[PDB]
Amino acid sequence: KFGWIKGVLVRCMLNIWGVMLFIRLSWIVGQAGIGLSVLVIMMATVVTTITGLSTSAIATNGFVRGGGAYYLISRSLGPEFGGAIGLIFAFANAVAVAMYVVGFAETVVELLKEHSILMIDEINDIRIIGAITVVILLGISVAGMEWEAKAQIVLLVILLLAIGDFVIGTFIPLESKKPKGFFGYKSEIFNENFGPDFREEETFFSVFAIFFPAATGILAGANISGDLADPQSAIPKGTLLAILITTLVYVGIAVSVGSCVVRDATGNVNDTIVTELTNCTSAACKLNFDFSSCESSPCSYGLMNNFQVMSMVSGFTPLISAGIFSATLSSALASLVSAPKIFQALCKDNIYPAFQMFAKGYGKNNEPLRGYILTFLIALGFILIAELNVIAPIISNFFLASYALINFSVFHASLAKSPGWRPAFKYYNMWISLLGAILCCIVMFVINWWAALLTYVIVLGLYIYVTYKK
Amino acid sequence: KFGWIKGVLVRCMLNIWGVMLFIRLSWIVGQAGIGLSVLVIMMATVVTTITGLSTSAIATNGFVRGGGAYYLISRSLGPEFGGAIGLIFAFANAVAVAMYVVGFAETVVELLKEHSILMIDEINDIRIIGAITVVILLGISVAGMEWEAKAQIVLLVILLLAIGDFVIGTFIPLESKKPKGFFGYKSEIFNENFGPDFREEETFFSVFAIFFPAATGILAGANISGDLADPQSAIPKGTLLAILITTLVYVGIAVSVGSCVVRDATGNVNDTIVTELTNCTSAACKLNFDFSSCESSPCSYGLMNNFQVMSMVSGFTPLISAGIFSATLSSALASLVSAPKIFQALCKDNIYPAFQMFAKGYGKNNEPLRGYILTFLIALGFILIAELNVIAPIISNFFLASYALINFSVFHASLAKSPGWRPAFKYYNMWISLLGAILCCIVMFVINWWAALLTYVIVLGLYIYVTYKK
Ligand SMILES: CCCCCCCC/C=C/CCCCCCCC(=O)O[C@@H](COC(=O)CCCCCCCCCCCCCCC)COP(=O)([O-])OCC[N+](C)(C)C
Ligand SMILES: CCCCCCCC/C=C/CCCCCCCC(=O)O[C@@H](COC(=O)CCCCCCCCCCCCCCC)COP(=O)([O-])OCC[N+](C)(C)C
Ligand SMILES: CCCCCCCC/C=C/CCCCCCCC(=O)O[C@@H](COC(=O)CCCCCCCCCCCCCCC)COP(=O)([O-])OCC[N+](C)(C)C
Ligand SMILES: CCCCCCCC/C=C\CCCCCCCC(=O)O[C@@H](COC(=O)CCCCCCCCCCCCCCC)COP(=O)([O-])OCC[N+](C)(C)C
Ligand SMILES: CCCCCCCC/C=C\CCCCCCCC(=O)O[C@@H](COC(=O)CCCCCCCCCCCCCCC)COP(=O)([O-])OCC[N+](C)(C)C
Ligand SMILES: CCCCCCCC/C=C\CCCCCCCC(=O)O[C@@H](COC(=O)CCCCCCCCCCCCCCC)COP(=O)([O-])OCC[N+](C)(C)C
Ligand SMILES: CCCCCCCC/C=C\CCCCCCCC(=O)O[C@@H](COC(=O)CCCCCCCCCCCCCCC)COP(=O)([O-])OCC[N+](C)(C)C
Ligand SMILES: CC(C)CCC[C@@H](C)[C@H]1CC[C@H]2[C@@H]3CC=C4C[C@@H](OC(=O)CCC(=O)O)CC[C@]4(C)[C@H]3CC[C@]12C
Ligand SMILES: CC(C)CCC[C@@H](C)[C@H]1CC[C@H]2[C@@H]3CC=C4C[C@@H](OC(=O)CCC(=O)O)CC[C@]4(C)[C@H]3CC[C@]12C
Ligand SMILES: CC(C)CCC[C@@H](C)[C@H]1CC[C@H]2[C@@H]3CC=C4C[C@@H](OC(=O)CCC(=O)O)CC[C@]4(C)[C@H]3CC[C@]12C
Ligand SMILES: CC(C)CCC[C@@H](C)[C@H]1CC[C@H]2[C@@H]3CC=C4C[C@@H](OC(=O)CCC(=O)O)CC[C@]4(C)[C@H]3CC[C@]12C
Ligand SMILES: CC(C)CCC[C@@H](C)[C@H]1CC[C@H]2[C@@H]3CC=C4C[C@@H](OC(=O)CCC(=O)O)CC[C@]4(C)[C@H]3CC[C@]12C
Ligand SMILES: CC(C)CCC[C@@H](C)[C@H]1CC[C@H]2[C@@H]3CC=C4C[C@@H](OC(=O)CCC(=O)O)CC[C@]4(C)[C@H]3CC[C@]12C
Ligand SMILES: [Cl-]
Ligand SMILES: [Cl-]
Ligand SMILES: [Cl-]
Ligand SMILES: [Cl-]
Ligand SMILES: [K+]
Ligand SMILES: [K+]
Ligand code: NA
Ligand code: NA
Repeated sequence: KFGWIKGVLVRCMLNIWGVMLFIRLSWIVGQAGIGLSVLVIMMATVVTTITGLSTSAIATNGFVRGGGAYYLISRSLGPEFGGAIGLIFAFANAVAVAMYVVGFAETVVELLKEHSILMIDEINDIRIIGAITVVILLGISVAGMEWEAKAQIVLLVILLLAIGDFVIGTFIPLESKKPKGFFGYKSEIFNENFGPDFREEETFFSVFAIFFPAATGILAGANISGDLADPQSAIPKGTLLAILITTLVYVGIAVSVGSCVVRDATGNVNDTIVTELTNCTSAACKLNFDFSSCESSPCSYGLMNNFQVMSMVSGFTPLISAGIFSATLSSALASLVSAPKIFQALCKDNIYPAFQMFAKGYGKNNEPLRGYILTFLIALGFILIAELNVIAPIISNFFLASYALINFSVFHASLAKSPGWRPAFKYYNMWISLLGAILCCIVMFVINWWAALLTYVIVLGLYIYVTYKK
Repeated sequence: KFGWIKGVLVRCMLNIWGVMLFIRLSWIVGQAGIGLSVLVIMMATVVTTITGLSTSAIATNGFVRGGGAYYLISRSLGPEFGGAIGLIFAFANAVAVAMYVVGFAETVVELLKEHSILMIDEINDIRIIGAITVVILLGISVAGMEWEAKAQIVLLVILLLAIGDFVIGTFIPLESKKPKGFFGYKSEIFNENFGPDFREEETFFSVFAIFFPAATGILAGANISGDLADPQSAIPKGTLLAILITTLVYVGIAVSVGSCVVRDATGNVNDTIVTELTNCTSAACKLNFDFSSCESSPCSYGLMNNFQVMSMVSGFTPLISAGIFSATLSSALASLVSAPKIFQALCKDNIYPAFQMFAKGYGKNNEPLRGYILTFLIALGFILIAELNVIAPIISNFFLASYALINFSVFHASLAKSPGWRPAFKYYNMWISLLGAILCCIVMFVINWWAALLTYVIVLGLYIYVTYKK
């Protein structure tokens, strides 16, 4: 089978490290400050850590036999909690597929813009590339899965190499890169970038909703709990270590990109300030550059305007593009196999008879082709809207709802003293799980109150329907 | 004992008819349109009608013995729903006391301003008068309750006389009243006032939130269900007829004041337009008055600026002041006797052991003096804030919460097929109750999302605590 490392840690890191690490973290650091983005990352880390503690408590309760995160949750805490969590998580993964594919397509379109290869329009090209990508990924999922075990390590190595390449690039200031920002590690840039600089229609929690899908993916290790040799011990430590490593990398990258790149920058070489005019207080002014004229007009570079800041900073640019592709495609593929399997397992249990027609599977491996079609349609529908910053809040809402369900389910089972609930995890507390559920609920209401209200209305309706069923 | 007219209908109408009907309905008609105010009244009427159907189902379920709405709810529908509903309703009545007393104090200060009798400040005078009024009302509730049976009829007669006096006043246009608006029943004024004219920080639901406490008070007939001769027949028809009559009066008054008084008006006599300037399209311009110059400056008269439009329109001004006092004081007294009784009944059941110290009662009639002190403190604290337009949304939030609890609890009992749930009401449907609960929840999030979220988190915490208790 799979050892704890290759079965939980690698998959969790690959699912967590997705689209926001490379093409949105720098923008988040620009919009907030360095310290305030550290606060955002810490809040997401607290949410995912409490959810991971709850998930480990679920894993340590019961028997090894049985695979899938929905299976463990349903056999541990109630048909009603199992069904609600499974449905919400399946929808969350289905829309996460779209978010990751849109990030990949945006990166591809940005790379094509360098060669001036435009087919119809930037948004239209993003839509076309996303549709092609999701079709290809669905074909890969339904046809080729034996290569996945060998490809996980390759993708993780490529992503780590891209991260190291960016970190190396931050330590090599270049004169050519200076007009586009990236003056190197300077105290002036750190001082300027420490405070928030939110623009119009940008707040702390909008940026948090953009970032939060980065922290998601912690349930990748539990999704193949059956495939693990010792799921009761592999899942807890694997998930917790993956959360720790990804959070440390996020914090380090945020601080580095905030301390090495200015918020606003032009892209023209002959912008130097030989004689200071009125003693400009900007960090770029102290670095012999004049970006004061940029803020009046639209800027095309800097933390606030360029989503490919990390690609620019890195010494070997195509490695980062491979890293972006690796991260986005790995996360999209992980979410594209998690949702159909969860939906099929939910339909086998016949929790909702309306969805029972999706229980049919085809092939030797019992592939949920009907479920695959449903998740493909959901992902495609969310790809026809081709903005990462509008899709990401939806991902945040649904993953926060799933995490609140998991935390509240374990807390309610501990409080009710359910006969089948006796977790063996040492670091699980029912009150910390309740705190995590409350935090997720409050955060998802703060991000978007009506979307959250609709989510809870649906969740309560499903819970009541399953509770009172024939 | 008490019949359905003097025991349900009269008290329900007296509790429903309060501060808004007299000092905020004209302002609501000004802010919204005539049609939009009619829509507001219809939405409130739908909410209260569904809640009344649920309450009638509760009343028809069970046995006659036992008094108080909380008693019927708890005996019919669980200890958990009963306790949550009782606590939320007690808090709602405690803050409604403050709302009604603040409205009375605002009317008193407005009357005193005519004689230029100012003690400290308008807000400070409102606060002082409200504190004195709530102290006197608490003393009345503690000591004198035998007069109340003979006082309900007198208060209702006075209020109806005030309503009729206003309606008569609308039919007697006067030259002296014309500068302050009130040009009589004219088609020009109706056409102008039909469309919304919301000001800054005023929306449909903020106006709805301000109006909604007017429609509340439908459970006053149920709070003395023990005192009724035949509660299972007295409560349903009495409550429904009271809702119908009050809604018809609200609609008629709204249409009348919108069709007889202009939105903005000055207060100076020599404002006449002998020759039209640029063919002014305002209704007042067509009525030989020039209020165009008023819109640039702050206006002191009209629907938008005067809260005592109905007092001005009526032929006998002191009668309306008696009507305002009668309505406000009757509703405040009803809430101030409902809240302590419900809290004491809740504390007797020992649903929440933290509140058990409030179960003690003094006197021959077992007056909850400890409970009276708590509601007096809550009302006083909400009187220290002396704006009706800010207290009223809180009242809307908490009464909508109580109504959603009642509707959802009866729907859940019907769905769960509880052993003690077998309502005899012919016009009760569980799906209509569920729709009413959903409507109340959605409306209370629309009015104020974080207040509604806090209320529902508290309600869920209470429900879970009672469910899993020793
Ligand atoms: C903004 C985002 C942050 C969220 C803010 C709110 C965070 C609030 C978080 C709250 C978490 C609770 C922390 C209590 C810690 C006590 C430690 C202890 O030893 O107690 C002990 C007993 O004593 C108790 O039972 C604890 C009392 C819990 C009551 C909770 C109120 C909060 C509910 C919601 C408040 C709503 C707040 C809104 C208020 C308007 C432990 O209990 P036990 O039973 O012995 O455990 C054994 C179980 N076992 C046998 C299975 C092993
Ligand atoms: C704080 C207090 C105030 C709270 C109020 C706040 C408002 C919150 C409101 C919360 C809403 C909760 C209402 C419960 C839902 C109805 C459940 C039900 O009746 O099932 C019944 C009917 O079943 C059906 O008729 C069809 C099943 C529909 C699935 C359920 C709703 C899903 C909502 C999402 C839709 C997603 C699609 C839309 C989005 C794309 C089951 O059949 P039965 O025979 O009647 O049961 C008897 C069984 N017994 C005999 C064993 C007992
Ligand atoms: C997508 C969907 C996501 C859903 C998640 C998102 C929603 C999350 C919603 C979460 C709602 C919060 C639930 C909390 C549960 C209560 C804890 C409890 O049960 O009793 C605890 C005690 O607790 C106390 O002794 C304190 C008093 C009661 C606690 C507070 C309820 C009021 C909530 C705040 C009011 C503040 C008022 C402020 C006024 C200004 C446990 O004590 P025990 O002795 O161990 O119990 C033994 C019982 N047993 C033997 C059966 C085990
Ligand atoms: C929030 C989004 C919606 C939430 C989920 C929707 C949940 C809907 C889920 C399931 C729908 C229920 C289907 C009923 C069939 C189930 C079996 C059954 O009970 O038969 C029923 C047939 O009743 C009907 O067939 C009428 C259909 C009712 C649909 C509306 C419920 C309110 C929706 C609100 C939408 C608000 C929209 C927003 C408003 C602002 C028979 O029951 P009964 O005979 O009537 O009971 C008599 C009891 N008695 C004997 C004591 C008198
Ligand atoms: C999906 C179809 C639903 C149809 C049924 C419902 C009919 C439509 C119902 C209500 C319709 C109301 C439309 C908006 C009109 C303005 C309202 C307003 O006052 O602003 C408020 C919200 O409004 C917004 O934030 C605007 C953004 C659009 C969100 C719209 C409500 C979604 C309802 C989702 C329904 C989920 C369940 C769905 C059930 C099917 C916020 O104003 P505020 O100033 O921030 O408040 C602060 C208060 N304070 C100042 C005192 C602190
Ligand atoms: C305590 C336990 C019990 C649970 C009850 C807890 C109750 C909650 C307590 C508190 C809730 C906060 C109340 C603030 C009132 C502002 C009103 C307002 O402006 O409306 C807006 C406020 O929603 C926002 O988006 C604002 C978020 C940033 C502002 C931050 C201030 C502190 C919020 C820190 C709060 C977290 C505290 C710590 C938690 C981590 C909403 O309208 P909108 O955003 O324009 O609509 C967006 C729609 N769209 C996305 C489609 C565009
Ligand atoms: C924003 C949304 C607005 C609407 C929600 C507003 C809050 C609603 C507040 C109160 C409503 C009342 C609870 C809901 C209906 C429960 C009915 C039920 O199933 O009973 C069950 C018990 O229930 C429990 O054991 C604990 C309750 C957990 C319900 C959790 C759903 C989480 C969704 C959270 C989504 C909302 C998150 C809230 C914060 C935003 C089963 O009971 P039984 O089978 O009869 O067996 C009893 C055996 N006994 C007799 C021995 C004990
Ligand atoms: C998850 C762990 C780390 C506990 C964190 C709890 C609090 C310490 C966090 C949760 C919500 C955070 C708040 C969320 C929103 C804001 C608004 C934010 O204001 C801005 O948007 C920037 C305005 C400006 O300074 O220019 C200031 C930080 C603050 C108060 C945050 C302060 C820190 C808070 C209270
Ligand atoms: C893969 C990630 C997640 C973990 C590994 C982290 C390394 C990629 C980082 C951490 C410390 C960094 C080093 C910190 C200090 C330096 C010194 C710095 O200066 C030089 O040695 C000479 C530079 C030159 O002239 O080229 C060169 C980059 C380097 C090795 C950095 C290379 C990249 C390092 C090893
Ligand atoms: C992916 C993660 C796990 C590894 C990356 C973490 C570190 C390699 C980065 C992140 C934060 C960076 C620090 C951010 C700020 C500074 C201040 C900087 O100070 C100056 O040189 C300016 C002072 C001056 O010369 O005047 C020294 C480099 C340093 C420590 C950076 C060193 C490299 C750090 C530690
Ligand atoms: C039996 C009846 C009472 C059922 C009512 C259900 C709907 C017909 C009601 C419920 C919510 C109402 C809506 C609540 C909020 C608004 C926003 C409101 O916006 C404005 O204030 C526009 C101001 C302007 O015209 O300048 C317009 C009315 C409307 C759509 C209302 C239209 C009628 C709605 C949909
Ligand atoms: C909640 C209850 C109190 C509502 C009762 C309705 C009456 C108060 C309204 C409904 C019809 C109205 C009547 C409609 C028509 C007229 C004719 C009208 O004739 C005149 O203009 C006489 C002029 C004058 O007397 O100087 C006098 C008002 C009056 C009686 C109105 C008086 C007030 C009435 C009776
Ligand atoms: C407490 C309530 C139930 C008492 C009943 C209310 C009626 C006495 C009021 C409310 C609406 C009023 C109506 C609102 C608008 C008009 C239009 C108005 O039209 C004209 O005057 C046209 C003449 C012109 O301007 O040339 C005639 C009076 C009338 C029917 C009003 C008659 C008196 C009404 C019915
Ligand atoms: Cl991501
Ligand atoms: Cl996840
Ligand atoms: Cl009122
Ligand atoms: Cl009421
Ligand atoms: K992720
Ligand atoms: K009322
Ligand atoms: Na990834
Ligand atoms: Na009254």
